[PDB]
Amino acid sequence: AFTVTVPKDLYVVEYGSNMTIECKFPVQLDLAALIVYWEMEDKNIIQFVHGEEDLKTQHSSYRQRARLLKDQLSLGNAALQITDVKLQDAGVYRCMISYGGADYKRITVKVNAPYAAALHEH
Amino acid sequence: AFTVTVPKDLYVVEYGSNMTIECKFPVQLDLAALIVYWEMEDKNIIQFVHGEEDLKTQHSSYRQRARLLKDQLSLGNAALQITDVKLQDAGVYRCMISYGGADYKRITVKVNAPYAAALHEH
Repeated sequence: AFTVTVPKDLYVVEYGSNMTIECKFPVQLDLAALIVYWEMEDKNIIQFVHGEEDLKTQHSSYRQRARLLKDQLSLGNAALQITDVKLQDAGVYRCMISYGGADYKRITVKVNAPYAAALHEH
Repeated sequence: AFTVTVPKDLYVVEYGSNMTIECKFPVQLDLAALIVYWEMEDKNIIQFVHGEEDLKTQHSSYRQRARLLKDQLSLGNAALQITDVKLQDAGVYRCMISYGGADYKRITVKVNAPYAAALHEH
């Protein structure tokens, strides 16, 4: 059965940093058979369908900050890079991968920030 | 955990008939959070992403014959209707559903046909 794995399911990062969170899936890669869908608490981050990124329902809090590392896909690695991490990025992410089957995993992200930074986003 | 279920995982149909095969997923439905991806033995049938059907990598053997019944989605039912069933439609279908998680199921389809009909497609 198709299984998605997460070697690391807890990330603790500082606000303003860049972070790359990863889900592994078994793989030469056939982009025509692949869907990668990253989401966090009902906010869509990445929809990648047959080699094309669809931003149509990406949540505005992630606009211009979220990237799927496409070169990693050929390694069986769905790697989501978030730049300039916000307080609002803390939470549980789900990677939903379809590739001859479908599975998902949950990744917890914590963001540390001083009071003034958390107040910026309050 | 998000689970996709198949009440019926074996369909036996006659060539030239219409058949509707179904996968259930737990659900008001948020089309913005949903992906339905139907495939059969490396042939893409349906990709339905945030309420829009993407035919870009649909396999040519299913062109004009495959429909996702959208009204069933609000019931937690991914229903794939194949019209004018061909011999080539026999095989194992996978429904890969992403909706706050992701899961899949396998459905076996057998197609009965007389010799002349199988010869048409040989």
